Amino acid sequence: PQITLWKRPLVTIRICGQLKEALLDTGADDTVIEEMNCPGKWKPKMIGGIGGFIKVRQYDQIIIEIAGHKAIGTVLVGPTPVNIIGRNLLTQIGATLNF
Amino acid sequence: PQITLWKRPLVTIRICGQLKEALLDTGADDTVIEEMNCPGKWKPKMIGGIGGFIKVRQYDQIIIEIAGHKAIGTVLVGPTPVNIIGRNLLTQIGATLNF
Ligand SMILES: CC(C)CN(C[C@@H](O)[C@H](Cc1ccccc1)NC(=O)O[C@H]1CO[C@H]2OCC[C@H]21)S(=O)(=O)c1ccc(N)cc1
Repeated sequence: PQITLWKRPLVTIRICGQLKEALLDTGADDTVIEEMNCPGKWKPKMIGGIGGFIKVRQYDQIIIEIAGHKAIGTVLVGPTPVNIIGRNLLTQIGATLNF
Repeated sequence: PQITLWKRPLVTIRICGQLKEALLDTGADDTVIEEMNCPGKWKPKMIGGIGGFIKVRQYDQIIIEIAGHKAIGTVLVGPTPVNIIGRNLLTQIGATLNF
């Protein structure tokens, strides 16, 4: 599909058996998902943005379906205000920026 | 161009006569540029991102060239980690996400 940018580019995702809305985010290196009590091994990470850093849990090889497109990779879980699909999974679903 | 997302979507911008590097950021509502001298009046605003809120100077109707494409609109100037071109200007240069 083609997504214009008049509004936030939000899509439905499925992760850890849950449906969520998430932002397709070309400005995020990594994918960050709002706090959820998920299983699996993880490593502590800190990620920085506008305002400073938040502490997150890094899970590897997490399967996510993004707008019907399957992806598998690193998902960071923590107190983000919005669910963010970053470049690590955008590349896997064939997403480009065009102008 | 069509821009794939294996690398950060960094482009050269010209703002207030100065060349800068900026990130094309579909997850940003607003364009936020690092502290710099900008001519004219501005108003104090705050904006929030992943780590909390910062104070910025809002400059309106700023002419900015983005990867060779002209925009004129709002630029927030403040202590952002990265120069970000947000949707308020991505829409002006005809940028869409595609997959
Ligand atoms: C600042 C960017 C270089 C990086 N970020 C992605 C960015 O797209 C966030 C994504 C975002 C969006 C909303 C809330 C938090 C983070 N947007 C953002 O800070 O935009 C601000 C400027 O315009 C406003 O519109 C939305 C918030 C404001 S980030 O959220 O901090 C970020 C940093 C690291 C990773 N792995 C993932 C995301």
